[PDB]
Amino acid sequence: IVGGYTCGANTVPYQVSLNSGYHFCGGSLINSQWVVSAAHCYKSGIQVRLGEDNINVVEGNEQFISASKSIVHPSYNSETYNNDIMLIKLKSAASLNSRVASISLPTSCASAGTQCLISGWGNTKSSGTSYPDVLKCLKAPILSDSSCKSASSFIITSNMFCAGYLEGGKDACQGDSGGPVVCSGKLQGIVSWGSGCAQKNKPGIYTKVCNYVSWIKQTIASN
Ligand SMILES: N=C(N)c1ccc(C[C@@H]2CCCC[C@@H](Cc3ccc(C(=N)N)cc3)C2=O)cc1
Ligand SMILES: [Ca+2]
Repeated sequence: IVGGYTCGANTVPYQVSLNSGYHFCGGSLINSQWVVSAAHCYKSGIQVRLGEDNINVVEGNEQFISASKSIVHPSYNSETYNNDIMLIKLKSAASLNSRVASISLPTSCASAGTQCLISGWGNTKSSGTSYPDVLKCLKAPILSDSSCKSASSFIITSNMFCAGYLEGGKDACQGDSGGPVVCSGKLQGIVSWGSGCAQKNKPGIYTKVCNYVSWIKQTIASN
């Protein structure tokens, strides 16, 4: 997260860190047994880390639980990032508490201008590299598709939205991948892609979760 702020320990209790010996992606807890992340975060050997703030220090509220199954969206395309979404089932149910909590799925989509909270342990620099150890947060509005497309020349689909600031300085970044965009209490986005971070006319691109709620619900019910 570039140009954000330190969230405060466990103030985003649905945020998880996916760990394969090191943090490599974010994710969102959606019930005690399931996490939602980006399909581009797919790999084997995922341990889900819940209740984290400092990912390098055991602070006392963590739960580490291995993934039993990962399900990449049936139509994920790794070239275009269309349908950039994946479910991860936990080997054992998380113990839900004030620091480990699920986030509600949308009942409808969010509209341009709605403010959202984006969070993660990704790079905090627009130039070069610095990785934080504590969770970072950013408030950012959804942008209209038309303004996003004209400003950036990005090719996006109806399954993506843009959020952030066209002037630059505030954005998600590498390492935030797979993490939450929460708007008005609902998980509307997943950190998906972009160009650089916090660059002018290059806003963040997010998977449009409202389009996938039916798939999420049916997949969880059947697995
Ligand atoms: N055409 C595409 N769909 C496309 C373009 C570039 C990339 C690679 C890169 C690098 C590889 C890791 C995935 C992803 C990480 C990322 C996340 C957020 C932001 C941001 N909000 N500024 C930037 C980058 C990315 O966009 C992937 C997909
Ligand atoms: Ca920790």
